[PDB]
Amino acid sequence: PINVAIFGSTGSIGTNALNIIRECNKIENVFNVKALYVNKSVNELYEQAREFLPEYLCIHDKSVYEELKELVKNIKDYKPIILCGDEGMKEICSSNSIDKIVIGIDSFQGLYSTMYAIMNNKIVALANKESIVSAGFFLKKLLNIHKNAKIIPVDSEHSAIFQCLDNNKVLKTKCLQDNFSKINNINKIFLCSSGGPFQNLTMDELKNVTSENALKHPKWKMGKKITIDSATMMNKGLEVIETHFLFDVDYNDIEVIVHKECIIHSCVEFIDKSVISQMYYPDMQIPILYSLTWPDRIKTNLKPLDLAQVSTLTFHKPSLEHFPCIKLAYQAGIKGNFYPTVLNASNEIANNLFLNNKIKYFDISSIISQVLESFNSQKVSENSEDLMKQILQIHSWAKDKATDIYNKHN
Amino acid sequence: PINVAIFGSTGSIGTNALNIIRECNKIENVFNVKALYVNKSVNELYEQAREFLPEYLCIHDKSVYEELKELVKNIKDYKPIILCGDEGMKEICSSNSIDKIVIGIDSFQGLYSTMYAIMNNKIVALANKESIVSAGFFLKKLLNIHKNAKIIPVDSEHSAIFQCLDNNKVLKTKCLQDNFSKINNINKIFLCSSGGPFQNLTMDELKNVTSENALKHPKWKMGKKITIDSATMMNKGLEVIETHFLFDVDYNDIEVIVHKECIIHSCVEFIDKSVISQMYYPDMQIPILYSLTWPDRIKTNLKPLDLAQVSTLTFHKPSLEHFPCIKLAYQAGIKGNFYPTVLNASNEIANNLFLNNKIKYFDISSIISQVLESFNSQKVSENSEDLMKQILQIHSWAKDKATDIYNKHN
Ligand SMILES: NC(=O)C1=CN([C@@H]2O[C@H](COP(=O)(O)OP(=O)(O)OC[C@H]3O[C@@H](n4cnc5c(N)ncnc54)[C@H](OP(=O)(O)O)[C@@H]3O)[C@@H](O)[C@H]2O)C=CC1
Ligand SMILES: NC(=O)C1=CN([C@@H]2O[C@H](COP(=O)(O)OP(=O)(O)OC[C@H]3O[C@@H](n4cnc5c(N)ncnc54)[C@H](OP(=O)(O)O)[C@@H]3O)[C@@H](O)[C@H]2O)C=CC1
Ligand SMILES: Cc1ccc([C@H](CCC(=O)N(C)O)P(=O)(O)O)cc1
Ligand SMILES: Cc1ccc([C@H](CCC(=O)N(C)O)P(=O)(O)O)cc1
Ligand SMILES: [Ca+2]
Ligand SMILES: [Ca+2]
Ligand SMILES: [Mg+2]
Ligand SMILES: [Mg+2]
Repeated sequence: PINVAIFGSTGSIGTNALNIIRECNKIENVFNVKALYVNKSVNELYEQAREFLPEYLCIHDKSVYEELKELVKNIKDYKPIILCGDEGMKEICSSNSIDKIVIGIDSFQGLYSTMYAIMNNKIVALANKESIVSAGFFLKKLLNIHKNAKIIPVDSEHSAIFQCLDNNKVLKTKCLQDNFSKINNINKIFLCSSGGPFQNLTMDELKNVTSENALKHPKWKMGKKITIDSATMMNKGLEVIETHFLFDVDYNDIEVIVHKECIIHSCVEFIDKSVISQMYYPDMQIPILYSLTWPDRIKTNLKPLDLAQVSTLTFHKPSLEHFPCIKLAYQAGIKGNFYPTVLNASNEIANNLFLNNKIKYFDISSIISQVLESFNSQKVSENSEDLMKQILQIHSWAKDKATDIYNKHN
Repeated sequence: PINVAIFGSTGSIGTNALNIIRECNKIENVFNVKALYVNKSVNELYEQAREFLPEYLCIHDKSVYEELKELVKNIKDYKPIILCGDEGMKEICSSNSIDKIVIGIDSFQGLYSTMYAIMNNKIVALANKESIVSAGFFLKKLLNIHKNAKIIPVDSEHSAIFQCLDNNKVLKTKCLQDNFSKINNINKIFLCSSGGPFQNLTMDELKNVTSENALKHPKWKMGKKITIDSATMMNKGLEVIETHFLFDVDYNDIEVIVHKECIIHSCVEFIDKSVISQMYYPDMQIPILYSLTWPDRIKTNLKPLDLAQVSTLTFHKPSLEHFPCIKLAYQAGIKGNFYPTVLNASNEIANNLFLNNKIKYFDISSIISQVLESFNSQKVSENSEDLMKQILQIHSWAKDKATDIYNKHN
């Protein structure tokens, strides 16, 4: 049996996680859901609680904590440990019953639980790319300290890459380690992208797109922040750095390819030039499940891929002029040091501003660019604790700086 | 230090084998070509001997044995063991300084060397699908005895599938072994096809197609026999059975897909519905190479795949009315027993008849079908000496039956 905790369970990733767990459990009793953890969504959390009956429930916010104890009372013969805040999260991460944790918390906030889960030697099914981007070499140092802890990528492209690998090679090393790509004989990564909703617009249309146009479409079924990031292709930008860190592939060996059918989720080119790819309908259940079953696979009753019915698959290069966030991400990755933290932090603010119609499309890249130009490289701390503090302060600094730049230009 | 013998060195597979070995050795001096074996192409073999200086040369047609011996004296610093016939082949198969044997010998004939290589516990990089189709159950039995013998598929769709598998599991089993697909979590196989030259033709056009049509318009440079089989899609029919035997996959779990671009060379659907595919330009060098380096990869200077330039990939289901050879293969496969041997044997005749302009395109399938319809199930010999003999008997019966069906009509 596999004991699983779901962090951010009422969000997009967490809901998908619960679905695929539920559907698989109907075939064989594979998973136990031992913990749920959300931020405010007490009601939605309670409904999941009703059905899954986890031993642990937790809400980050204290203000909604009382309400949650009361709702839960309604459920008969169920008496769960009801916790709150960072404290509850640490209690969960350190339970001896929980084996694997799904981190579906959004933004830089997700780093906090990702680190405690590693410190506690857990398998971490990590959806939250903001954490790898902003805290890559820290998480690297944390994995070397806690040798049994593992990060298994849930981000669809990174799961796709991971599936295409020989696990006998993978087991010799692990995600986020130095030399991962050499052990696995990886030569190059094709990073697939939907292209987002703005893929066909001219530069002059781009100047005037609003947040509503970015959120509009039914094909983009995720949280509001990653939706916006898909529209600017900053999401792919962030996934380029995530690839660098998860697999230790050089930036010049990562190629972004727009594939609007979203069947081929990414491809790995090996040193012999043979390329391997993972394909399925655009669905996050596959990558979630794999991270929980890896290095094995289990039966699902998901719709099989009908290749004849999909019929056509297209590939083209993205326009760097229409999507300059991409180039910014490459520049920040290549620069190294804390430039990825700076990139991610300033994006968080520039993203939110566009979402709230406070800035225009091309301002996003304008803002992120000026913050990266302002940053001064710091020597990287040797001890984990000071590196952690260093990242927090640099992330906080960049948000502050983006807020200055924004305010100076409006 | 990989010591490789090349059987069929002068044909299309054998040539591509030497090409990839040549280019790979310019990077890393891995490969020793220890032996070369051909039928009659002595000047072509002499030109190859000179380049690769093998410890053994073997010519099958003994009438040209003196010619070979006398061309070879023109080579400096060279003193090879020069052998001929079956006995020459047997000697090579038993030599300890030979680890891997590439079988690029066409037709049923290739089963002899395949069997002897297995009996000497070699790794057999097998291009000759005819031996798997005629003698699948026997090869299986044989590999169960010579436990260190391995068959690694060289056929590109099968190498593709082989590559898509997770080697952490492949190493725990081997091709042609019970439970291969259970162990590897294989749900189904998408077996890809170029579709041949006749893929757009109506039925009335198909009636009239000739061998000149099939040979000028081919999708890859190959031997005449597979070229013709590609035109009728009997090749794919054969490959459906080769898949069944190599990978222990149920017939109703193998789906033929026409992919005219031939970038995707085949796809494996795993029990979770996730699909993994192998991709490269149309080439045989990689499938060959991988058969020779598995479980490892090595560097090549092959041109890397450029998905963006490729731009479009298409798929569709083949039509069984236009390509009845496919349907006959499933039927032979599903019936089991010696039906696949009959299918292969009668195809060898019909293919050749059409090649030589004696019969029409629908006569190929029509002749094969009658011979299949005529064959009567036999009890399967439980020992290897005998099963081999039984296979030879039926094979030559089916060949003679096909020829009789032709003679009684033209
Ligand atoms: N959604 C997708 O298809 C994909 C998502 N990702 C990544 O996965 C992550 C999650 O994205 P997504 O699911 O879209 O986002 P959502 O906004 O839909 O979900 C975020 C979840 O995190 C919870 N949460 C936020 N802060 C905290 C906290 N402080 N403590 C505990 N829980 C918290 C939210 O709780 P509450 O409901 O109470 O507010 C919610 O359940 C992102 O980092 C994203 O980049 C990556 C690839 C695909
Ligand atoms: N070519 C391709 O891309 C593919 C080929 N295959 C398979 O590979 C096999 C070979 O095909 P291909 O190379 O196209 O065929 P070719 O006709 O080009 O070559 C056959 C080779 O085998 C040699 N040969 C034939 N009979 C004997 C024998 N009695 N003893 C020793 N050598 C012999 C020939 O020698 P000689 O030159 O002296 O006549 C020749 O070198 C076939 O079974 C085919 O199905 C499978 C997938 C792809
Ligand atoms: C259909 C679909 C799949 C993937 C995405 C990507 C965004 C979401 C994501 O990162 N996933 C699913 O991993 P994008 O960055 O390629 O636009 C969008 C839409
Ligand atoms: C480009 C190309 C790929 C595959 C083929 C097949 C025939 C040869 C073959 O089996 N190969 C290359 O594995 P087909 O049966 O699909 O037509 C021809 C041309
Ligand atoms: Ca593999
Ligand atoms: Ca009968
Ligand atoms: Mg993604
Ligand atoms: Mg083939």
